[PDB]
Amino acid sequence: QVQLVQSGAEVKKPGESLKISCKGSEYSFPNYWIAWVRQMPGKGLEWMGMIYPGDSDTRYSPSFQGQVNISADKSSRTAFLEWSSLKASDSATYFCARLGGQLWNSYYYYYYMDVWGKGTTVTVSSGYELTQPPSASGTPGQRVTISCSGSSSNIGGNTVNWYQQVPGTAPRLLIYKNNQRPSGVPDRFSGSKSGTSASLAISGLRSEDEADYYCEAWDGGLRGGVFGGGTKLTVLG
Repeated sequence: QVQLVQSGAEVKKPGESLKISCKGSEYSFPNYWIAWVRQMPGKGLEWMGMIYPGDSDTRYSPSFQGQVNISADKSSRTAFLEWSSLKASDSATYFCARLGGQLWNSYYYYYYMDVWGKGTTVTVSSGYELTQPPSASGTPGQRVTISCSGSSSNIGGNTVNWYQQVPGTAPRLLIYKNNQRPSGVPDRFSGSKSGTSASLAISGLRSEDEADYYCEAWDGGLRGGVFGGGTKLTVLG
């Protein structure tokens, strides 16, 4: 099975350099974009940038460009994220993720992150987002909708994806291209988009649905993905 293998946890002091890695296995490594995503402790997902390993084409979020370096070694099927000088504020979990669209297949290309690495935690110490409600809750069976509000440059002109993240684990693609479900995602999950807003509906909650949910869309002005702040879903009981 396809996987992205990330390097182990790091504990560093402010000022030190660090390079972390993400090795792609069981697919054609040169032919898919790989994204890096930051999650500060207790916070949401942030798009850092992405690289196309075939030619090392790198596209950064303006929030991260000049602060980190993304690179790739085709021969070892590995992508990297590197800092020359860490700050305490760099403490976070870093995920790599494959963009699952097939660029060569002749169909219009949509951005979505289909396979995620397990994350690498980095602890450094010396001793714009889409709008989502921060929480949702219901008893088992409760119909719950989670909203995502954006603007013309993202949701208005681009497709929306949804990711589910159970604490301590990697996000999982739930809905892509507004309303399409990957195999394995149950039919109680559905997505819709209208104007500059999008919605994830859970027709009736199950206990295993307790998780954080993130919407995401490409922003044409920023030339990268933008995540919503996340909705923590509690199932009451």
